[PDB]
Amino acid sequence: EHQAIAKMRTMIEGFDDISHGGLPIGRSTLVSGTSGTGKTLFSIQFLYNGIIEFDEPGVFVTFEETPQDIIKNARSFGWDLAKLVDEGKLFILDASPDPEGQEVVGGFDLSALIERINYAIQKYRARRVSIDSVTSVFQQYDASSVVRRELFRLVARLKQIGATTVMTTERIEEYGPIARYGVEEFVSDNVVILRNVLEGERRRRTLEILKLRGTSHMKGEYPFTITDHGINIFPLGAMRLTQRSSNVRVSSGVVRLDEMCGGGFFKDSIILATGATGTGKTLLVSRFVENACANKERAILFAYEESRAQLLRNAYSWGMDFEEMERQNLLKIVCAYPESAGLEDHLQIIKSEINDFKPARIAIDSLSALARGVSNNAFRQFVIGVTGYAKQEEITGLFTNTSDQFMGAHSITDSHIEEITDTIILLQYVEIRGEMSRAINVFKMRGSWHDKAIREFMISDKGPDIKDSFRNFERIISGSPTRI
Amino acid sequence: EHQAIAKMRTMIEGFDDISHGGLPIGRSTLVSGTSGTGKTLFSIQFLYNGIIEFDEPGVFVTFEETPQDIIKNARSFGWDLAKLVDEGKLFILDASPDPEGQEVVGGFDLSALIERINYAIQKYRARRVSIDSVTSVFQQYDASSVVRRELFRLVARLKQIGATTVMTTERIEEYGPIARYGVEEFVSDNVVILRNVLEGERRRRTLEILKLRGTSHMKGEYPFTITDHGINIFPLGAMRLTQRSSNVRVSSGVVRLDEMCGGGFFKDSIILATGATGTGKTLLVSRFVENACANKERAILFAYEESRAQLLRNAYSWGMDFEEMERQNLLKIVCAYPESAGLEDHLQIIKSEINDFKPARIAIDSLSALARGVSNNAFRQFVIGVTGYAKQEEITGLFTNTSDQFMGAHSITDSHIEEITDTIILLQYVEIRGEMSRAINVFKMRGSWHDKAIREFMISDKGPDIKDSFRNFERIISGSPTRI
Amino acid sequence: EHQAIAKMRTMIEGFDDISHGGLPIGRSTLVSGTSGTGKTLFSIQFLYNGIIEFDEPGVFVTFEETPQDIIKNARSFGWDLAKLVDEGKLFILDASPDPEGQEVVGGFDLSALIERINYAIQKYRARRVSIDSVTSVFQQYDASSVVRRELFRLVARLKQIGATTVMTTERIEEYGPIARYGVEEFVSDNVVILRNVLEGERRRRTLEILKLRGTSHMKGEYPFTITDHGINIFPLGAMRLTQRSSNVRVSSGVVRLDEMCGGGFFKDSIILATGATGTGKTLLVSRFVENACANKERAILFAYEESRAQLLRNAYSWGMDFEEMERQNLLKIVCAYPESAGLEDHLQIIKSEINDFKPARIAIDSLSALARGVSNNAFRQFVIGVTGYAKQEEITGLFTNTSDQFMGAHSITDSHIEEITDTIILLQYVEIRGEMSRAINVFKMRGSWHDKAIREFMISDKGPDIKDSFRNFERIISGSPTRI
Ligand SMILES: Nc1ncnc2c1ncn2[C@@H]1O[C@H](COP(=O)(O)OP(=O)(O)OP(=O)(O)O)[C@@H](O)[C@H]1O
Ligand SMILES: Nc1ncnc2c1ncn2[C@@H]1O[C@H](COP(=O)(O)OP(=O)(O)OP(=O)(O)O)[C@@H](O)[C@H]1O
Ligand SMILES: Nc1ncnc2c1ncn2[C@@H]1O[C@H](COP(=O)(O)OP(=O)(O)OP(=O)(O)O)[C@@H](O)[C@H]1O
Ligand SMILES: Nc1ncnc2c1ncn2[C@@H]1O[C@H](COP(=O)(O)OP(=O)(O)OP(=O)(O)O)[C@@H](O)[C@H]1O
Ligand SMILES: Nc1ncnc2c1ncn2[C@@H]1O[C@H](COP(=O)(O)OP(=O)(O)OP(=O)(O)O)[C@@H](O)[C@H]1O
Ligand SMILES: Nc1ncnc2c1ncn2[C@@H]1O[C@H](COP(=O)(O)OP(=O)(O)OP(=O)(O)O)[C@@H](O)[C@H]1O
Ligand SMILES: [Mg+2]
Ligand SMILES: [Mg+2]
Ligand SMILES: [Mg+2]
Ligand SMILES: [Mg+2]
Ligand SMILES: [Mg+2]
Ligand SMILES: [Mg+2]
Repeated sequence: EHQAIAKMRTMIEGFDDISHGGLPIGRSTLVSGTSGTGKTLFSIQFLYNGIIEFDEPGVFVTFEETPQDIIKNARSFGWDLAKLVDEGKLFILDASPDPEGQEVVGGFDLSALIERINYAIQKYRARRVSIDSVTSVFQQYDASSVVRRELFRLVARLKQIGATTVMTTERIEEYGPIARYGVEEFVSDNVVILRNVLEGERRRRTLEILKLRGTSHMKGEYPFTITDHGINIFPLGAMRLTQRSSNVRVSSGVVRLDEMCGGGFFKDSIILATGATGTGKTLLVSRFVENACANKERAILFAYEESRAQLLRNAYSWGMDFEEMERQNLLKIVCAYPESAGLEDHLQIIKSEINDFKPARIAIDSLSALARGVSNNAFRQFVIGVTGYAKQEEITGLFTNTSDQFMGAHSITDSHIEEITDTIILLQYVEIRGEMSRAINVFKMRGSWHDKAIREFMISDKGPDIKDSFRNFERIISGSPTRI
Repeated sequence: EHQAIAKMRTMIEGFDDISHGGLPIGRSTLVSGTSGTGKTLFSIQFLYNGIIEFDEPGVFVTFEETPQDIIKNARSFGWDLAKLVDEGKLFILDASPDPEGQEVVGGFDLSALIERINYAIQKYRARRVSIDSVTSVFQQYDASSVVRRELFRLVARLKQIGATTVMTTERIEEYGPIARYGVEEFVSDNVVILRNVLEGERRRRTLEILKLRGTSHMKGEYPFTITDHGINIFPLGAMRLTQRSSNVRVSSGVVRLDEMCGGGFFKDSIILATGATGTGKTLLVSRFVENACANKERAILFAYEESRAQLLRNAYSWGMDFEEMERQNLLKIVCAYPESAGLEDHLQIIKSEINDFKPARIAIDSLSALARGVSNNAFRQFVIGVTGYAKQEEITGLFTNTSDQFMGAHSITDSHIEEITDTIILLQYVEIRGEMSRAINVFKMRGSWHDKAIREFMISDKGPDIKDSFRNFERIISGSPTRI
Repeated sequence: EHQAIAKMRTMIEGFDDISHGGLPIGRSTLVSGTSGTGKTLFSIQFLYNGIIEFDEPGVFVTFEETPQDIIKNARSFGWDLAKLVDEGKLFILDASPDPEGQEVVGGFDLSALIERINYAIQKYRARRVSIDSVTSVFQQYDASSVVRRELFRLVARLKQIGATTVMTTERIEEYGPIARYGVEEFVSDNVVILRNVLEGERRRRTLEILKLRGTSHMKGEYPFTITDHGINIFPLGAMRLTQRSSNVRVSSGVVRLDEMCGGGFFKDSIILATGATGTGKTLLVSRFVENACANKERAILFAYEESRAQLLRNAYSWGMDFEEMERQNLLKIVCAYPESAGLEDHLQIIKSEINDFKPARIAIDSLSALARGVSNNAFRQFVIGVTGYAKQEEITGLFTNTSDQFMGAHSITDSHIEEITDTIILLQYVEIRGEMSRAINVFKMRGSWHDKAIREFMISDKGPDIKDSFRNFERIISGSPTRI
């Protein structure tokens, strides 16, 4: 209701939305995690993005890594730090110990380490101080309830100087105490916790802001992924899209399905195709993708069960010839497996492919095939992220979800994601005269009349040939027609 | 049965109902919690609300935060503390250690700290002493079973002075021991525990009063929220409402549904609409909201599965034109997501919107969409709180709950919240001649005759056109009619 | 098989049945618990009830609380201890330490504490010694396996003097070791453990006697409640009732239901009404309660999902006018919530209301509404307690249990409490011609013929008008009749 504290931007994607603007100006920030979770990378990215964008110099204090190894590690990410060192914009301070030395004094070097930082700030005019692996000096020969005074005097001095500070501390566990001694949380005004929790022989990185004194933030754990461009925090917000399309509709690919949907799906929506296995869902996906060749539009395909060669053979058995659209740069196939990578990296891969190719239609084959190992909440998060990222860029997406109970059941989606989609097409098996025929049904719509009827369809050598109706039977969806 | 001890009001909303009047007068109170849970904010709010309301001065003792940082943090909440310091109403005593000093004596400073506090009490005529972060002096260089005497002499001399005291202690765990040494619970006469427990990658703040010597309170854990106005504890009590409305009823929006319900729902009730997905629940919500434009009444809409445009386009496809009601200040759309914030914060958001807009009808779309990740007890608490806040302010509320098992099932609500609502409307699918039609049914009412029949309806380009009946069929609810 | 040891009564209500007569005479008793569970209150009540009833003087030993604070705390319960101190019947000895003193000797003061107790016993002729917070002297500066000798010499000396002793020890956990050092259990001949275990954000107090050397007791945990009159333990025993009523019956309220049950329920029984929601259970409860106005009898009503004014509005919509019975002191309404207090306290509230009002009929609306959060064993204990306490005072009780599966189901009660009740009335939904009609059925009886038939009824503007039968249908209970 009144004025708030000032805070400066770290320019990391996703993090500036979690903390409502960035780290506070003047205070410190504790970034604590297990080994191999991204504590050092956070500090280096926080320095580099501030140097490049706002021309704000910063220093980097080291305690167990030599500067040239840090530059060598950072070179693989793309950014060059030696050039910025030569330009006088970045200064890696070296406090790593000589392997040959003396140990006559335990930890009474902080009073000189402060001055070693302070003069360097006064010659480089730095703004972002970033002490890394600070838990190697104040705890080298000290026990508990002694490091409290050292951390207090350090944070108080960096507040007296008036620069943004980021610290780094190690952990022993994943869900236990936040730091090694359980006392560093009550000193730093900002606590950020990185986790690398392992469940079901799969790793998953998460970020959490525990406490921000004086301001507000997001409470809970938010996943991230260490890609080739650094930390990529995935946010949760879809207030950007303020547009809809009641105007001209894109074609489905089957003229009968367009007639049954009223003239096209929509320009942007989420189409869900469901049913049992062997019913014809991949045919619907292939007809949805191949239609982009008619209007010279770009559409790509995600495969999670098949593999390229088999997809081309099945397409040529239907008369599709995907090599022509592949050669015309109107088609791309990813052809990955659900267990090759974790579920969180699949969203980043899809986002990267969508950004690079810039397509108009996305078809994710077998959305339930990558929903087996993971729990319900992670799959719901993945589905919500995919649907939001497709909806905010006016892309017509079609998904596919096979069911376990093959003959007449209920609960159309076992993962309960039918409420996010816009259109639902119901495929099923209909036992007619002991020959196991199949039928189609437009279950629901979000803006047109959608032809409330049940249509028998077959699979010919060209495509889906939809027949008239089941008008002289009873209880069709239960897999047991009784003619009357 | 006899006279009780006196107690004074902290003027924090929610807390004065839990403790039956406030903290006791003369004794102390221990507020222990994990880092980042609201221990300091409780003390500052307890001082400020007592200064503003009853003109009672108070002191604030600090041990690890400088006074100007505390004033800067408190400025973001709206209240100014520097002005009250200049007015002589508040005194922040400073006992934080100088970073450059001496450590010849561990913690033998309480005999001077009592005099330092008492001299300020005698010069400011304070009533509310509030020692914060007390677990940094008596335990700075002391082991277990030694801090017992220090806390005992602290509480004894603060009771000899005779003022209300609030203490602050840290924790290491969430469900383990109450304090850091497991001994401070047996000294303080009042123990309040703050928790920040994490489950399902979501945080949830709770408050609990463990023991009040001499009086009664509420036993258990009660949730709270740190909003922009401080700690806002949600209580549990609905004895305020002593009014009912057997008189004039508000219209539903559909004249056929009003005829089927007997002339309107009621002035105040809880309407529940249920069924499977794609059945027409959002149409019922839209017709319930749009009817407020006829009588120049204010009504708002909560959306948890759509987003503005998706709602405006669907409304214009039915002939509603929500932009006119938005411009005439008779409609507001929230358009949030269930996973954006936790379930605990949604109740506060709804309460704030209801208080600010002052509407007459509330429509919460998809009450089951925010009941997925959370457990049953939390969702029941949320539903009970929403219904109580709607009922105590004579507001006609309509909710929406989709079911998982889409065809013929039982157990109308999977979360078993059917005993809180007042009206239940049953929407379902009816497989007729293999065209999959839909039907309506007023399942129950709480004061009218409500037309016990099953009516087929369709969705036209204007609204719901309800047809006559299913009089020549059988077992309609089971999703498989057999005509006779 | 032979003579047993003598034991004297503590006159605590509930405790004298668990321990088969009270604490043994001459020995000691250890009462150990967590902070805030009722250890001190047990000692004070044990002294007070022995002073008032048998005129037996007793002493109270303090180690961390001053006597005037103890008197101030005990004054809130109703009893005054200052007058008893002035009468020379009670002596609170003060051994609390001066905040200003010396610590040259750790804990070698027990040899003087023995004489200080012994002189007081010889000056007041006391019988009940009660040492409170004894775990502050022998463990103040002592380690493990050292307090064994101190506790041994203390218990041996109090046995040599020959007086009943009650001790108090603290805990750290809830289900771990019994005492702080795990050694005090093997010294005291009697061990009583108090627990304050927390589950589902709800507290629940239990009492357990671990060991009584030489005699017998009850094994397990027994719940208790700290009310305004002290500790009030609920026991488990129903050997008091030796009466039954095959004679004159009380009316149900509906003359058709009395004819269908054979002329009235009984003078004392347990009536259960079940079915789905919206079926007419509250109407049956209201007709059962309102009938007491005809014979000038007193009956009360418990509501757990209504709101007083709503009950009056629904009653006036049926033609009942509860305000006349409220003004004539023949009606009382509680109007509470199931989540306002725990299930443990609801039995105490019902017992207090029954004792104060002295009614003839009890009607607890929605017995399943307060059976959601709790487990099955706690709800079974609550039902058994309510039914036993209603049966032992010849009170005709009627209950209400809604089912989750609304359509044709089985297992009439999901909590399996159908075997406790005496009569069961089956309410259900019967789909007739697609209009969803309702029907009644007296499922079982315990002493009359009860008219084995299924009767359709409706709800008119006056009351339940029961129609003839379903004699031309089949499979009525399964919710889908087929006429033949
Ligand atoms: N080019 C890269 N692409 C993808 N992941 C990378 C790349 N370079 C490094 N990583 C990953 O980043 C992590 C390295 O993090 P970083 O070295 O910055 O800190 P840390 O290992 O968590 O800290 P500490 O040095 O204290 O153990 C590892 O998980 C590593 O696999
Ligand atoms: N040339 C063909 N002639 C006849 N039927 C064919 C031909 N090619 C494929 N089919 C039919 O296609 C079906 C195989 O399933 P399809 O590849 O269409 O995928 P889907 O069932 O939609 O899903 P998924 O691939 O995930 O199982 C079978 O019913 C098979 O008979
Ligand atoms: N304006 C605000 N709006 C919302 N939440 C806020 C605001 N200001 C602070 N908070 C929250 O309040 C908490 C800060 O609590 P406070 O600093 O009073 O004590 P604490 O952090 O629990 O104690 P300690 O300093 O001992 O760790 C954090 O969770 C922070 O996110
Ligand atoms: N212009 C239209 N013409 C015909 N039918 C329409 C039109 N707009 C919407 N519908 C129908 O509305 C239904 C979509 O559901 P609706 O938006 O009414 O919400 P709901 O089923 O009550 O709930 P939810 O949005 O949670 O799924 C479909 O049956 C669809 O055919
Ligand atoms: N008048 C009262 N009505 C209801 N409950 C009360 C009343 N007075 C006290 N209590 C409750 O009784 C308990 C106090 O117990 P008591 O002070 O006798 O011992 P204790 O707190 O368990 O022991 P210790 O002081 O060693 O921690 C608390 O739970 C308090 O809420
Ligand atoms: N004035 C009235 N006219 C017609 N029917 C009424 C009237 N008042 C109530 N009803 C009927 O009463 C039923 C509502 O349930 P009722 O209040 O009788 O409680 P219940 O079903 O026994 O249980 P509960 O209240 O626990 O759900 C509906 O069937 C409704 O039609
Ligand atoms: Mg590192
Ligand atoms: Mg496939
Ligand atoms: Mg604090
Ligand atoms: Mg909807
Ligand atoms: Mg006590
Ligand atoms: Mg009822």
